[PDB]
This record gives sequence, structure tokens and C-alpha cells, in this order.
Amino acid sequence: PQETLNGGITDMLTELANFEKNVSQAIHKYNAYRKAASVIAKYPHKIKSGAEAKKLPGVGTKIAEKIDEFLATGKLRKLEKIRQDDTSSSINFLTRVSGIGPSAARKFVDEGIKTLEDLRKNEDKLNHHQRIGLKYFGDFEKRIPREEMLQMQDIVLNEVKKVDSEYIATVCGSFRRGAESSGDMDVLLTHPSFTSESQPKLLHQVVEQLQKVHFITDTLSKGETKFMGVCQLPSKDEKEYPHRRIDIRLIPKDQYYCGVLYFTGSDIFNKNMRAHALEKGFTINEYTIRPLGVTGVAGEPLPVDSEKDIFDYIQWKYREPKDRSE
DNA sequence: CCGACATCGCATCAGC
DNA sequence: GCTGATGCGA
DNA sequence: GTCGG
Ligand SMILES: Cc1cn([C@H]2C[C@H](O)[C@@H](COP(=O)(O)NP(=O)(O)OP(=O)(O)O)O2)c(=O)[nH]c1=O
Ligand SMILES: [Mg+2]
Ligand SMILES: [Mg+2]
Ligand code: NA
Ligand code: NA
Repeated sequence: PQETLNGGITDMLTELANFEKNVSQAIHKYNAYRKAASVIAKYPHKIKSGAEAKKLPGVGTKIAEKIDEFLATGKLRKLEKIRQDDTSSSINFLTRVSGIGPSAARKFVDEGIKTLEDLRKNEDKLNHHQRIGLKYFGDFEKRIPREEMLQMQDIVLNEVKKVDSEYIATVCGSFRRGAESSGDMDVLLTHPSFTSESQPKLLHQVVEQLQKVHFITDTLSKGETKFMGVCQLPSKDEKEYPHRRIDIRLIPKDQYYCGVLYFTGSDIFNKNMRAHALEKGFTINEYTIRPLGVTGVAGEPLPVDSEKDIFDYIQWKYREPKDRSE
């Protein structure tokens, strides 16, 4: 349904969600508000009262009261107030820097560091991740057109095969769902020699090669199985491209398709597919699918050699990635 | 009344 | 030195 | 904040 229908309400709830996570440090209120915003966004009617909204799962007494005030006044007294509040609004904003969470944002503001300009004057007080997040603040909030994603995929697949032709690399996330644009790039990686019981260099080799051809420009974090970094397409006369976020995960061969499924998403799709994993005694994480015991204890991971099989367990017929927005 | 609310890899801190 | 706890992003 | 044991 159109955003115009209840966009005022869902915007209100989303904003309330952010202040709970970032300022109050209340992650479960954050999720509570997001759940309510999500169920209202789908509601195919213009809400006329808080009582009407309360019928929806996730909308309770308090949010009903808030909707009634919003409907009556076009605003929320509490939200207007915290908006004007220099301390809280500065804390909330600083968390938009990748690496600065609710705790670090609080500490910065506590000592008078409230803006991007303040952060730029105080590099000594930032860790490696936070410096990169600051350096590319604007770029990291930009979206990536599918055309650039395809160009980015071309490079990753080419360099990965160049290192070792037995590698298998899959770009997942919103890209795999065929989305017209993405927020970042999620790469899943595997190799015939790495399974449930087996170098740390398997991931390193790839990262290093992508650095060699000057695709990967910065590193946020890098372990034996998980890389988080920054990349950039080569210049065109044309201006240069924005720097983008890219993750690369090395996953055991015998867990690849659970991984591919999990990190393809969507969030809301996985949340739904997991809920019905329960439906008839299955549990699914990013590694395995397991049967639940007679009293709810998961047993042995089952064999999986395709996304298909994971569907052949909870008894749901295959959904193409393009249909997994929900 | 009151506990659950998703989970995991990596960087960094708290402390022995 | 080290192990364990916490912050963080996805 | 919501839900339910
Ligand atoms: C944010 C998030 C994502 N995921 C999973 C589902 C996502 O589909 C997948 C990748 O995360 P993402 O890159 O933030 N989401 P996306 O790739 O579908 O969409 P976008 O274009 O990156 O915004 O990882 C979680 O399991 N827990 C999370 O908190
Ligand atoms: Mg993504
Ligand atoms: Mg991502
Ligand atoms: Na309700
Ligand atoms: Na942040």
C-alpha cells in the first residue's frame, strides 16, 4: 500500500525506535517500535483511531495512545521535545557513523564532541573502524545502482577465480534478490578444501588480490572467516565512483547453501522462514538446518547440497530469490 | 507480575 | 602474557 | 513496548 496512507504514523514510530536504540539504549523497545511500524505499513486502510491500530499484532496500549495524539494534533509532544534536545539529538546523529554505536556516541557527546566536525578534530579518540566510517560518512549512506553492483560482481568473480579456480563465490543480499539498488555487497566464499573439519589464508588470499587490483581500498575488520571493508570501481573523464561497503565470508563447503540462504535474506523473509522452521520441528541458522527433538532440543545437522533441500525439509516449495522480500 | 525478545565474527576493553 | 566481557554491525 | 506464561 501507498506510504501516504499511514506514513505519518510509521515515520513517527521509526523515529521513536531510533531514539530507543541510540539514546535510551533499549534495544527491545527499538524492535517493538519497528515491529509496529512494519505491521502498520502493510495495513491497507487509512487508520482513523488508535483503537483500530491496536487490533494489529505488535500494536499495544501505549502505541495506540500515541496514534491518537498524532491523529488529533499532527504531532507527538515527547518526540517534538527530544528532537529539540541538543544532547539526545546529537547522540542519535553520531550513531550514523559506522563504528559509533549508542555507547560511543554517548561518551563523545558527554565530552562535548557532537558533530562530524568535532569528530574530525578528534581523530585520536576514534578507533580504526570509526575513522573509516567518518571518512566515508556520505558515501556509506548512498545506495548502489544495480548496474554498478554488476560491475562490482564482475571484478570479484574474476579475481577470485584468478587466485584459485576451485573457489566458489556468490554475491547474496538484496543484489541476489534482483533489487534495483543495494546498500552494500555481501560475498559468500567457499573452497573444496574447507569444510566442517579441516588455511586461514583462504580468505586472506582473496582479500589481498582484490587489494592488488585496487578494488578494495580499506579494511574495517578481518579475521579468518569474515572480512569487512571498503571498495571502489575504477574511474571512467568521468568523476570517480563512491566508496562502497563490502563483506566477504569464508564458509565451510557443507554449510554453503544454508549460508547462501541466510545471507540472501530478506531479514523479514528469514524471520518468517525461521518462524515456520518451528512449524514442524525444525530450526535454521546460517550454518545448518536441524530437527527439533520431542522436547525441543535440536539434533544433528541434516545434509544440504542446495537451497532446494532446505525447502524440502520444512515442506515449502522453492521460492526464487526475487520473491524473498517477505 | 514479570521474563523473553535472534545471533554471530571481530576489535577492543576489563582484569587476573 | 593471557581469558573473558562488552560494543558493534549485519 | 508488546506479548504471554
Ligand atoms: C541487518 C541484518 C541482516 N541479516 C541478514 C539478512 C539480510 O538479507 C542479509 C544481509 O544483510 P544486509 O546487507 O543489511 N541486507 P540486504 O543485502 O538484504 O539489503 P541492502 O541492499 O544491503 O540494504 O543478512 C541478519 O541476519 N541480521 C541483521 O540484523
Ligand atoms: Mg546488503
Ligand atoms: Mg550487508
Ligand atoms: Na495488538
Ligand atoms: Na554507528
